[PDB]
Amino acid sequence: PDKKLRWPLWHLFSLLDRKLITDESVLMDLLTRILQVCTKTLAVLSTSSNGKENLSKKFHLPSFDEDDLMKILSIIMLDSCTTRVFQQTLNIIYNLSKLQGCMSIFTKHLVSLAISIMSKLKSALDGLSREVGTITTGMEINSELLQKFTLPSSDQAKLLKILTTVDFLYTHKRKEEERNVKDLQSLYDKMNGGPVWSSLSECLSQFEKSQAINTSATILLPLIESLMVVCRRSDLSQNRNTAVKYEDAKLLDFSKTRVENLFFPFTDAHKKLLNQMIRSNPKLMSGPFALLVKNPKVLDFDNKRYFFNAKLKSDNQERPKLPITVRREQVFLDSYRALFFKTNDEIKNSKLEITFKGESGVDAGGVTREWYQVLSRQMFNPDYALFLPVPSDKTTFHPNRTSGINPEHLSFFKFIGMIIGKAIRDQCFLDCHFSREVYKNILGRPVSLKDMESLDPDYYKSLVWILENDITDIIEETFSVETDDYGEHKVINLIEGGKDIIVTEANKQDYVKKVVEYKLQTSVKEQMDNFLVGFYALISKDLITIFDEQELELLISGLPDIDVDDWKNNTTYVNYTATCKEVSYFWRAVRSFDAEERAKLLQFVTGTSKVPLNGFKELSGVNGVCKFSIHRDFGSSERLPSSHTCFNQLNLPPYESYETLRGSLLLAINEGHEGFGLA
Repeated sequence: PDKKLRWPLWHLFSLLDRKLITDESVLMDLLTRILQVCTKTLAVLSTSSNGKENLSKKFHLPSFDEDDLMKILSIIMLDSCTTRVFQQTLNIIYNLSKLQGCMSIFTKHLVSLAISIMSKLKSALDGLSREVGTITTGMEINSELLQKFTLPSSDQAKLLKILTTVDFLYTHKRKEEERNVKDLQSLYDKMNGGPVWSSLSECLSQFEKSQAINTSATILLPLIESLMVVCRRSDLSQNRNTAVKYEDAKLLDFSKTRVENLFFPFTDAHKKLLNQMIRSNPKLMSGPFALLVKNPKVLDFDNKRYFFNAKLKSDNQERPKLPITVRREQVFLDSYRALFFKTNDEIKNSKLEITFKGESGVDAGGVTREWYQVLSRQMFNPDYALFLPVPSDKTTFHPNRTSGINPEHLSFFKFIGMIIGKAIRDQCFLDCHFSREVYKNILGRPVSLKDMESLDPDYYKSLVWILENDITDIIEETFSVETDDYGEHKVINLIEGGKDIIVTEANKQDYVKKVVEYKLQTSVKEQMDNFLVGFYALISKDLITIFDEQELELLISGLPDIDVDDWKNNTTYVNYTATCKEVSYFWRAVRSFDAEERAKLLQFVTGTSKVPLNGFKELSGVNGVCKFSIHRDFGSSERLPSSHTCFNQLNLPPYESYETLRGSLLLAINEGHEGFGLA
């Protein structure tokens, strides 16, 4: 019969495979529009007719063969689909899927297409990535090689559409939890893949080592989208955990690496090029690269601040007012009582209508710029015990467990809690410092262990011997941490049986981490949380996670500056000649090193900012004066260096030459958490 006369529908399908047609949008668009209706009901009808099925015997609901299914999606790889044809071909395929006996055919055809297509790429990609950095700077590239990447009738767009539709089939509607992400991995795995991904790394790192008039590293934009589509749902979370050692070599073997260990190992060897694409087209964070947000480590500081700015709240309508008449001698309390509840939600929408006592409008408006600075200077208010100047050093302020004495400290925290956000709400650089532990209370992170050594040797010395050498249950040291409560020093049971349970070789980490947590978390932290409550109220926790505990300081205090000569001369060497000749090349590269690169380094050995003045010979820490002295320590000679801001101990395991020490120091400064922190 051929079904041509026994079913009207097949007539239309017979159109699809006619060269005379399918070279136009309207014809394809209109035919797809028509098919959108029958298939919509066709899927509904049979699926909706279980017991009262008296309609299939009337219309003869067709049966779908091999060529009944392949024909619908044979055009998704055609040279005519626009961004209207696809948006309906996808819906056609989805609606048709619900009919029995199709999903297997769909998947088999899709993987066949994938294997068919991902073989011309490598035959061509090798051609391109072998050209970059092979002629000169100032020359051009034979368009024919680029002619295969530029036209919308390329191959990449197909390699993106195919994966898009696979996801949509296994994504659209249904339940994400009900999904079966596991098998999704296999389908791409069944695809040959591999070489294409691995052969791409030799093209996305071939622009950082050359220059060209064409340059334009955006040509390989399509793929990179797909390479993120593959990882879009795999885990992209908790797989980043690595570090341990500094590799100091690329290699980039990407044969298979399954499809869940392809995300984080990739995107690291290529960080310079990736970063220098957002700063040229900042709109590339709401689409193609939208996923990178879940990899904070891979985004430098500058792009992060901008991406934070535009998204922040650019939807308001000016600020009505803020009639506050502080006399400039009370400030803090006058505002704590005058701002009462100035539309907390829209409290941001209030300009500072403040004059010192009788002054006028000069040097433009917003002269309160200094008002905040003096506020910060007056925020500490040494008379009040709301904080402590970090007994370890006056340069910073401390949670000050004795902050509960102040009768009305509660409302005060919210004021400064939201006021600090106001400076963040604007572009200000008020000076403030609270040391790493205080910052970590904001960003979701547990307390650190090594901080005790430098933050407060007192209790670390109580455990300095313990955790090594003498940690053999020789001492008892019943569990639970010493408790100060302005009275009876009753050691409060950390665990349910802290007093009864001893800190044996088994109860090591729990007791140690909770004792450390008690100092930094069981303190006025609850009262200081009031400072966070307003800050959290003003800005959501998710809105700040893009940064880390280390860079929140730089957000608060303007990017600090630093010279070279003072740090070059005001130095000290212990069993060392200031270097092995390796720090020397880094000593020169410090000028090459970015201010952020330099600035972060100071935080590693001090963690306070606030350039000490006097030429770095003024190193007032715990002893009032210090001089950071490099130490050899006869460590592993390849392990990452270390230091202690208590006295700027500093360290340098003997390295060899360029690359090794350079990147080791780079990682150390970028290490932040999991190094001198939690670890």
